[PDB]
Amino acid sequence: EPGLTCCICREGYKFQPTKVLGIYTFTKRVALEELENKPRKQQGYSTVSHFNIVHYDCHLAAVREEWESAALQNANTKCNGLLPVWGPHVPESAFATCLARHNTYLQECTGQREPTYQLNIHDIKLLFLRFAMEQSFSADTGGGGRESNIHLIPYIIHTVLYVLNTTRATSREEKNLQGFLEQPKEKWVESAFEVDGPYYFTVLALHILPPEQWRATRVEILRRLLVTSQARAVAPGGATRLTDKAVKDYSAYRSSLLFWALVDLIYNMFKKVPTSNTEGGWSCSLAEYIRHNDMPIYEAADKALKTFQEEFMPVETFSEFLDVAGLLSEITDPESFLKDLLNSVP
Ligand SMILES: [Zn+2]
Repeated sequence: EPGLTCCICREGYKFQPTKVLGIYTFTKRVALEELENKPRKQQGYSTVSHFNIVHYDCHLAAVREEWESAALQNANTKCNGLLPVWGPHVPESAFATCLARHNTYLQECTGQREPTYQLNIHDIKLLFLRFAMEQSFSADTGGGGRESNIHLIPYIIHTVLYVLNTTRATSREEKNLQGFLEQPKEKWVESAFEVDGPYYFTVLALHILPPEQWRATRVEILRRLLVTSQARAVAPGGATRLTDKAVKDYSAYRSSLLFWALVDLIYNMFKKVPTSNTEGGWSCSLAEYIRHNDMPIYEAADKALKTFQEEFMPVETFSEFLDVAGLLSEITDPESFLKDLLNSVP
């Protein structure tokens, strides 16, 4: 079996083309936005994974839901969910059933009302932020790292895309995203402390903008992340104006730039993905690509993590970031770009 295989029965799509495969996950309730300027922060959830894979049928048979039992097939690391993937010959009714099962798993471990695609987008955002903040992937589960969790990312994306496409919500979110991009500069500092802020809308863009539109938008996203980092560094308690517009130590911007880098690297994984199909645009064509390309995606994710770890993480200055990011032909002088951008904010 060249592709994803169930660790219980050792079979995948070659011998079981219609059996749903799933990824063991561990999810916990967290604040959506730690910088939210409110004593009661809006709650969501953050998922991690060791990227251990089982059939939904095989897991449910061994249960005879009991996650103490499942941990033994999960390399002795904690799990409380089973994120389904949608194989090319798996019937949609079987996938949808297992996705409903996973949403029940998510409710039971997060005290959530209902897992929405918006909360799943925040989940991806929080996962990206764990890469970018160099926070532990294994402290709660006992095992897992950047390697296992980079491989989870395409499959959480697919669950967002599946719901976006089945409920016909993409065009609405395209308008929401354009609304964010059209916010005047007098709004940027406030957006830095909102739940649905630049980090959220960047992850939303990955789900609905094709690679060329990301190319035409990524520098403006970079501006939004740089201003967001400035406001959060100088006024962690919240602000509406940028009182301190002076360039700070690179630590002020480091995590936001790693966040940008990870998004850019995932777009690079999907660089040649068809941009429309019979059913819709990017949100549809990317979902179809993910269903059919487990192994090419596995290869591209390892390469993306290699670039992230070997090139972006050692970056120490904004000029070095632009070099590694391949942005120097679009941003001539890093020093002037950052200084002028921050001074431009009210
Ligand atoms: Zn199996």
